[PDB]
Amino acid sequence: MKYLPQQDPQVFAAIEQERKRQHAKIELIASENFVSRAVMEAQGSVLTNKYAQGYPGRRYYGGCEYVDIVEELARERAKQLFGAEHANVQPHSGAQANMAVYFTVLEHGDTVLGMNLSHGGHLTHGSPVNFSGVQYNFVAYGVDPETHVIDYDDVREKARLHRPKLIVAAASAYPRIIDFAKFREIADEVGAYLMVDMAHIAGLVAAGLHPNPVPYAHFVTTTTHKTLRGPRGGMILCQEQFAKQIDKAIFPGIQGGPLMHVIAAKAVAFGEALQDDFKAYAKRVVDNAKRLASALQNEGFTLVSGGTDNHLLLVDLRPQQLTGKTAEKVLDEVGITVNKNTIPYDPESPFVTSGIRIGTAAVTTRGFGLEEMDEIAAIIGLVLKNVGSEQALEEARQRVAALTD
Amino acid sequence: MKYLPQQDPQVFAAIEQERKRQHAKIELIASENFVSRAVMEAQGSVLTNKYAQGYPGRRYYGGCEYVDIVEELARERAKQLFGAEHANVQPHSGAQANMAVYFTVLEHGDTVLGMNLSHGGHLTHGSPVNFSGVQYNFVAYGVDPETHVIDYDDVREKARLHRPKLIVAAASAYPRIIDFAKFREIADEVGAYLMVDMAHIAGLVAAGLHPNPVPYAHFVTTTTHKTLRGPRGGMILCQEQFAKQIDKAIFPGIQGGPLMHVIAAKAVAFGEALQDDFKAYAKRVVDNAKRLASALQNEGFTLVSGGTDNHLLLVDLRPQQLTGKTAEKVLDEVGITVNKNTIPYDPESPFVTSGIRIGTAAVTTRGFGLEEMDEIAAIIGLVLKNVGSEQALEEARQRVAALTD
Repeated sequence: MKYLPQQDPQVFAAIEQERKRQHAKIELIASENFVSRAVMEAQGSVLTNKYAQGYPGRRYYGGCEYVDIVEELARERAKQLFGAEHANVQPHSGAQANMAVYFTVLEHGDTVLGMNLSHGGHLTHGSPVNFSGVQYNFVAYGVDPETHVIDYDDVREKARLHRPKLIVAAASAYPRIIDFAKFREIADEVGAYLMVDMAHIAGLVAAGLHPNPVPYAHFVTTTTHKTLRGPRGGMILCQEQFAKQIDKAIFPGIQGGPLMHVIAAKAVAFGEALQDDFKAYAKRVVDNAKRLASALQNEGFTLVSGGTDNHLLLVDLRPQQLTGKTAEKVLDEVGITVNKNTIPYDPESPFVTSGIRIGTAAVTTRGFGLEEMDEIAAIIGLVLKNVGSEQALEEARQRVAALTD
Repeated sequence: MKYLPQQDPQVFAAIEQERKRQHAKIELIASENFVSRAVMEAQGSVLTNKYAQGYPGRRYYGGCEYVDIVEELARERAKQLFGAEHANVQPHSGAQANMAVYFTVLEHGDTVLGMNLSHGGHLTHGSPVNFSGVQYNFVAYGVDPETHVIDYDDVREKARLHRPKLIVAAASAYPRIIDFAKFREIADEVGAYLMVDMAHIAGLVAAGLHPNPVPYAHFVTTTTHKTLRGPRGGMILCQEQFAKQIDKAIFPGIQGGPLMHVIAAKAVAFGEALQDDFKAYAKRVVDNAKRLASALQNEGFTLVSGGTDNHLLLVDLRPQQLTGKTAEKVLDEVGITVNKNTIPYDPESPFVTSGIRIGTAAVTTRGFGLEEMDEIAAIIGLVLKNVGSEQALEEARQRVAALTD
């Protein structure tokens, strides 16, 4: 940076602290990643100056010829990536992408069936303190109490009982592959739309490492950050038959001016995801997660579902008589960033929890491989088995520093 | 830029086109501005990498110590700027800032009273194709047919008839000062909350050039772009008694993760607005708008309300037998960017209109003064009085180029 250090010392010092923090810590938050310098440059561009309400070639302001090229680049690259008939790259966030789909097909008070929030469903999939649970009548399907895999018979029974207008599949804390074909079969039986929120797994889908929901779902929503490794924002994919209605939901329905600089950053991230090396990256993400799961099991930890098919894993800490909250706090002390996370059938509140959620996308981006996975598992074992030993925590601190340099 | 040109030639070329466009054109879109290099640097920072759901010191992810400093800088600088008891700097946009206020105090189907959209009210103030008009029962107050000033007796009568839970004041195309004391007096008479959407006038309020709605309104919403000259985003100000509820509406109510890099950019823009030279800038904005209004009247144009108290003016093109659509198109041909805009009691549809909206914030930022105002008015006169003369349009084109260099 050149101008910020002089203009705003206070903001610059805090940003610099954050930059140094990102390098020093082992980032295991499953939704986090590190974007390229190209992505950041696009977000730091003059495109923030441009009002471009509407859509490419159908804008409500003149002078949009060049931001149109940008938005179309993002939409066409998204369509290449996922095989979608239509893309909307304007959602400000995952929240707004979901909001717009609901706005498209639901009336106030309609019934929606989503994944149980305590079993891995997202806040925007019916939390009673979120617009989703306030605006619509959400019902939940669950995972098997033993396997922690989505119980597809439960999805079906809930769908047949409650007759939802819309079924939502996908999750913020589900470590196994989701069967979209089965979700669509159930949707079809009850005459519901199917929405897939692939936010967490979108980069894996792009790399052919998770089945693609696009052929099975009426609407696919996603964040552009997470495994897709793009800027913070949302996106909607859908078949051509819903394109006009989806675009109208985003604008003039729920948003106004899009963030054209962020959309530029989306296009860049999509360009990166189209490359062969992104495919290799995403495979390393999944390989690393499997290795980390296996290594944690070697340390004596129990994992929700017994492992992972994707980028993320959930440690069930009940055997260690630890809460997620305690584990999160002590790992923070040694420079490992995780989050407490409810496990299926958690006896604890969501503010305490019996689990921690871990993902490999961010460490993989930094170049961590299988050997680093073994060491991270070993450090987690050292810490969680010795929560009262400051000597053990200091050894952990040094081993973390050795990994990040 | 260093990395984008190599990584993504297609995106870079389009951004470069847009950068050159911004320099070459005379930008008179009333909602547009040019942010500083410091603001853009903050938006192009590593802060995009950080999930920070929740609030400073009350986050749902570890490692937020430094983004907390950033968010608090933004909130405290906002409170200094506007004298507000509480600020929420997380809204993704003006749309979301408004959405969250509605979510805070309204139930589905509640009555809201806002400014007539055709008289200057915004889309999010009750458009039947926007979430506002779909979710709530919007009624409208109007401006006087002669003066084009808000008819405060009409605000009162509509409020007493319809008994709204909430009254909205402020506009996207109102060229006069709004009387917030009178809005609050009417709100009080009927037991309604008062929301002021100061998006357009926020920089003028910050500079003491427009009366401050904060002392009169329960909630004040704004965009951070426009006259405030910040990054694209939203903000909510309110008294301490609504702080907890407003924060809960933004999250977990209507959003998820905030854009921490944009919030950094907000802090920077607020730092700039606190400086003496921003006050001088904002006065030049208003001076330039008054000069431009006067110069346009000298050219024979009729202005809605007979002039302006702020950054913006509306040309009533009926005397010239031109639509806003025709005027917008022909001005585009010579490199002047305006938008068609409905005028009060417009006989034309909002897709055609009888007006153009013009603001001085962007040209003022580029250093345009009173002499430049006279010349812009002279060029507009030359073009609009000679719509069928390619020779006149070419002379206009050359005079525009002379202004931008």
